[PDB]
Amino acid sequence: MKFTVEREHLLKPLQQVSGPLGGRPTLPILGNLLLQVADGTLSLTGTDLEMEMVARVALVQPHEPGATTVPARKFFDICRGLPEGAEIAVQLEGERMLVRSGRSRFSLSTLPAADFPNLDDWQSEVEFTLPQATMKRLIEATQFSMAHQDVRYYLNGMLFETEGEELRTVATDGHRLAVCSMPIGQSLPSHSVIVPRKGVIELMRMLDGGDNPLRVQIGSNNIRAHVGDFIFTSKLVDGRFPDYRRVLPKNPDKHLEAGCDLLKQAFARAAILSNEKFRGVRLYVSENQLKITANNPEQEEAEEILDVTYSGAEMEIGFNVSYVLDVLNALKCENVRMMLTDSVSSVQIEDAASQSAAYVVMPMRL
Amino acid sequence: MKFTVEREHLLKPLQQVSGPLGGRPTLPILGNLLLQVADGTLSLTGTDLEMEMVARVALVQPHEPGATTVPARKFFDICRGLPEGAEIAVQLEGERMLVRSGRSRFSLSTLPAADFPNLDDWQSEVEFTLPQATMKRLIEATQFSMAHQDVRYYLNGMLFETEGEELRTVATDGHRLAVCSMPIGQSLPSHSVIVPRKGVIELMRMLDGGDNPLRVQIGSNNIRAHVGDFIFTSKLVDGRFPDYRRVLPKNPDKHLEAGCDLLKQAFARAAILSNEKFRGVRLYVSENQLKITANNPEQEEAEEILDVTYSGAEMEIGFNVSYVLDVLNALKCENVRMMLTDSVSSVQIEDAASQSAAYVVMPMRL
Ligand SMILES: CCOc1cc(C[C@H]2SC(=S)N(CC(=O)O)C2=O)c(Br)c(Br)c1O
Ligand SMILES: CCOc1cc(C[C@H]2SC(=S)N(CC(=O)O)C2=O)c(Br)c(Br)c1O
Repeated sequence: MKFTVEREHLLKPLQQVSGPLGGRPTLPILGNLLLQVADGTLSLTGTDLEMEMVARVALVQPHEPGATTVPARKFFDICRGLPEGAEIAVQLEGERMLVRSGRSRFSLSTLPAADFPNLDDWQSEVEFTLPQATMKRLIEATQFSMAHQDVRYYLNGMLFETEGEELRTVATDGHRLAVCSMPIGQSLPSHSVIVPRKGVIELMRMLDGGDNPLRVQIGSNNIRAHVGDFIFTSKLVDGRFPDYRRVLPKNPDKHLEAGCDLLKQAFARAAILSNEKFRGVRLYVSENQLKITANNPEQEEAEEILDVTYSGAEMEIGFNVSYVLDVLNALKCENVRMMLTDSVSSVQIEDAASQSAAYVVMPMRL
Repeated sequence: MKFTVEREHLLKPLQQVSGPLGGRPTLPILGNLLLQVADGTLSLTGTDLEMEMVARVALVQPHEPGATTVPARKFFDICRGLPEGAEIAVQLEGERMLVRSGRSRFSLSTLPAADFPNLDDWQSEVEFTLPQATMKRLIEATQFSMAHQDVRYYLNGMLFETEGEELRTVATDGHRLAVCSMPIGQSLPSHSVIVPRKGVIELMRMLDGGDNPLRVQIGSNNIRAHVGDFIFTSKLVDGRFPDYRRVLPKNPDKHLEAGCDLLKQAFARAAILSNEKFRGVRLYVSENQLKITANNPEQEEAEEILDVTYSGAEMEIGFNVSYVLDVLNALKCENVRMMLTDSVSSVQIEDAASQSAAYVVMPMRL
């Protein structure tokens, strides 16, 4: 195996394939990157067994086929450490991989490429393409609502659902939920899968914000995403997701509208004096006015009064303020709409000018 | 106690006095800020018993004398969280302090001002003024060489020494030393004190950069720095700090000069393959050439060859590469000079064009 490539041509690829790592590398080989030269292309692969990232780099300079694996972080750091514009010559010599550039020489240990975890092939059942910007919007709109390491393991990820020509994402931890739908101009079969939390993060990281479109393939137990010369594959969570449609409040009779910035700031200040652990705050809605209060075990209290658009009956309701702030932070719009029912029902929050995303938060009793 | 002031006038002061406070210290009182209204001035004080920060704010609007203490972080967050241009009205009420602005209202818990830790009075023995920029340079030039939780408590701090018309800082952890001297245009007595690590951090944090002069007063067991309307006071560390004069090599005969960036990047790349805990690298000096090598337990190897200016005898010597990189990272000059004597003695590193600072690093066995 032999190849020579410009440092700048390796940086992005190396950065993208090092992602699968980071976790607890009980197995040494998982700390390595698989390098394969074949048909005039260098392929770099990183994996943690649950997912893998593959990057292909065209070789415009002399090369020889072969494969091996080397310590990921060390190889990446060596390449990044070389000067801008450096030509990196790599050759496999026995049980070591040599990296030479200018008057800098490195000899790295290797592990057989034949021993590198090889994720089995699978068949895609659903496929579609969409702008990177659309995937970014879908994940960013709901990611914060995923559970971390909940016993309800199927919540430690994000639902990706296809229906008609829409692609939708849903995330929930059982107490608050986020859903975002976007039409992608392609007839799709009705299908739903859950992508693991780490997979969602990796998918988001692969979007450079360029024009390169994203091609997605979903199988029975895996999902693959193609962007430019990068291919990310992840196992899917083997479980079923909650009925989010039932979560969305039937027909709320109360409607409140207010500036997103003013509302966020009011809740943020009030939160300061809320219980550090349970974070409860109370809302008092009345004719065109909202009063937010909060108190803690130290008997400290905060009160915010804001002008809002509301003409329904007066009502009081409590909420975990962190859940509310998470939603307002996710909504980068001018005005927000809160749809209420009563003090013992959840609230649905949306951008007042768009129904593309909806947030539902359970109320807190007190 | 009562006062009304523009939010803008409270921002910097609150930030400065909240610094000496950490994540809710052992004693509850230390988590509070002391507020005092007297003679048309609002004074804010924060302390951790070891050091104290006092900020004064002129009160132009109507006020009433008095004192109390309130949760530091909460009061700061409330003020910072209010909108730009907000006016903040504060008044003491029973066991609570009320903060009002617009239609935002807060009631904070209090602790008697009479219980707030009060640093004992002391007498200044050494006094001088100097530009903030000079103090910043003195600290930044040596801070990285201070010890970290060493049992030789005196090494965990920074020596501040006055001699002639110069102020000098010295820092060492017993393995490497850093010394920097700067002229301040004033005749001073020969004196030296040790400022605690935390005190050094706090001192640096109070320096913004403005032409606002820094006034320093040093006592037998205290140091005070006054900048604008901010006064910082800290206890000193009682111990015998080592003499840098006896550490600096005497007429070292082997001088090597090289570009700082090139030398730094060479050591940085070699370091990747050095022992992870011991970090040893070997230097081979010869006519206008430097070779740096590194190897680790798994026999991985790095070699860097650089052109340098050197006409001394050939020699090999080892060093902890982290110590070398720390020095090269602290210097922001174009060229560096390394001065050596033999294989079992320390190296002195300095800006080839300035003797304002000097660094000494102990050698490392093969
Ligand atoms: C009045 C009910 O209100 C809410 C209910 C849920 C989710 C629950 S209900 C339910 S049945 N299952 C199991 C399922 O669907 O498999 C759930 O997980 C959420 Br998240 C929110 Br936010 C609600 O406001
Ligand atoms: C001939 C002496 O040479 C050096 C001495 C030091 C100072 C250290 S060693 C040591 S014992 N103590 C006292 C202590 O035990 O705290 C120190 O402070 C340094 Br850093 C360097 Br680099 C030297 O080359």
